[PDB]
Amino acid sequence: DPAKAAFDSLQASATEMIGYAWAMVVVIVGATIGIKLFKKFTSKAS
Amino acid sequence: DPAKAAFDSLQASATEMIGYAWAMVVVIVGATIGIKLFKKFTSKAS
Repeated sequence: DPAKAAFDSLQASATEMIGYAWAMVVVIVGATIGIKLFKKFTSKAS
Repeated sequence: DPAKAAFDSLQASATEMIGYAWAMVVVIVGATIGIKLFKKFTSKAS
């Protein structure tokens, strides 16, 4: 009874945090791959 | 015996009292174990 409510609130907080994490990852990985492709295509085009 | 009546009343009181004590212990122990398990499972799940 008091414990069910507690667990429910914890799960909700964790769901929001996973949401923020996905947002950050996208921006960092975007940059990394961007730079990689730039270096690659510039050199092949000569 | 002058004392026979006295002993019977003691017997009766003791029976009732044992009854009350069992009720209290259940409630206290319920709480204690409840809190313990909450702390344990929350941390393992995280």
